[PDB]
Amino acid sequence: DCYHGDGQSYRGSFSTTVTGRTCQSWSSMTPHWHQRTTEYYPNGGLTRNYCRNPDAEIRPWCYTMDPSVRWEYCALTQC
Ligand SMILES: O=C(O)c1ccc2c(c1)CCNC2
Ligand SMILES: [Cl-]
Ligand SMILES: [Cl-]
Repeated sequence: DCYHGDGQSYRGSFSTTVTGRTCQSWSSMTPHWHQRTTEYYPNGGLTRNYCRNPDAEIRPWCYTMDPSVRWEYCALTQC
């Protein structure tokens, strides 16, 4: 799947970064503590560890399960 524009409306299930890393679940503060949660982004579709763009980034992204890599853009292409 691909995203349109900045991907703020992307609701797919892709969960892999541009370096092949697995996205961290949005509801998790582990390994990375953060504030991109449904509490603060109720319209963001912050579901499981799905690639999302809740904060008007240029493209969908996620926190990563690698403790040494906080966040990355997802390996999704623009439509
Ligand atoms: O972890 C953070 O403080 C943080 C800050 C800014 C941005 C992200 C994460 C994700 C991408 N959008 C900008
Ligand atoms: Cl989209
Ligand atoms: Cl920001």
